Amino acid sequence: NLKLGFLVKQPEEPWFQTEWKFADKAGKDLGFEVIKIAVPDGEKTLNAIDSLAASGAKGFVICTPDPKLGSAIVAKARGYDMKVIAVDDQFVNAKGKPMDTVPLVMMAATKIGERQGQELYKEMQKRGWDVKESAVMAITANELDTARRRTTGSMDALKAAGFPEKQIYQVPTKSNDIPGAFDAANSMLVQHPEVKHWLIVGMNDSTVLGGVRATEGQGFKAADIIGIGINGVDAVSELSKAQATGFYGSLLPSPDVHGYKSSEMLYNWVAKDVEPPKFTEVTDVVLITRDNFKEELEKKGLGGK
Ligand SMILES: O[C@@H]1[C@@H](O)[C@@H](O)CO[C@H]1O
Repeated sequence: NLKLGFLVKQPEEPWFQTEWKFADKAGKDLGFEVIKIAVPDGEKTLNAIDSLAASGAKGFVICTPDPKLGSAIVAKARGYDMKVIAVDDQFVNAKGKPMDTVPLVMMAATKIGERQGQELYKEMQKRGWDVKESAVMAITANELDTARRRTTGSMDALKAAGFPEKQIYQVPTKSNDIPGAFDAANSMLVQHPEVKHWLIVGMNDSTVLGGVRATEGQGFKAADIIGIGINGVDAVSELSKAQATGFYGSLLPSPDVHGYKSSEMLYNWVAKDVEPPKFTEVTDVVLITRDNFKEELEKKGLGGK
């Protein structure tokens, strides 16, 4: 009967696959169908709205490939009498200011990046690294606010704990994936032969994974690297390997809550003109490592090694 879309920029990430799964659960519970579409670029984004219109959908949840497409997405949706909810990446206008009137569901990005920095520091302490030969590699995607809030929160936490500001090195990545992060990390590694141990800061698991893979290629053993990702579900293949690596763990937020809650809220809005809150910040987070990832995922209903 009722058709609602769930559009995501990166279907290759377990993070979005999970949102899709829980959106389906919400459809089952409330009685609506979820049209799952990948929107990796702006063109596909706009064409997908047209497809949704053709299928008769009344609204959609979207994680845009580009926050700057916000105006256009809103324009096309108003044109088809569709309600829109943003999940994870906030829409911004042309000047980069947030489109506050579009309901948003997202993680507490600043708080989670601060936790990442706290946990990096703690593990560094446990390994007893001499600060003098250690450094932080921050792989940033500053044009994406949610990404920026995580890496800045993480760097601020490290500086608050006493990590030397001058030994915090930032390098921008061209893509939010392993290859982009790899490339960025490699260029930074060869510039710092004096560093014997590295803390890798990145907004999500893929970003940290690319950083870790680059350190391996420059001869660092796992004991000299500490990378803590963000997303959790995206690090299960790494945490499942026989051997420990420089990727120590990941902060697991709630993609399950994001998929179900944004879908539910869309539904209520469409079916009963029940207006969603403008901002829903989910604060859940748990650190998953090789030692507790299975238990923790099972514990969250994301069952499977
Ligand atoms: O791209 C990231 C995704 O990996 C997840 O962390 C949610 O926020 C998005 O910006």
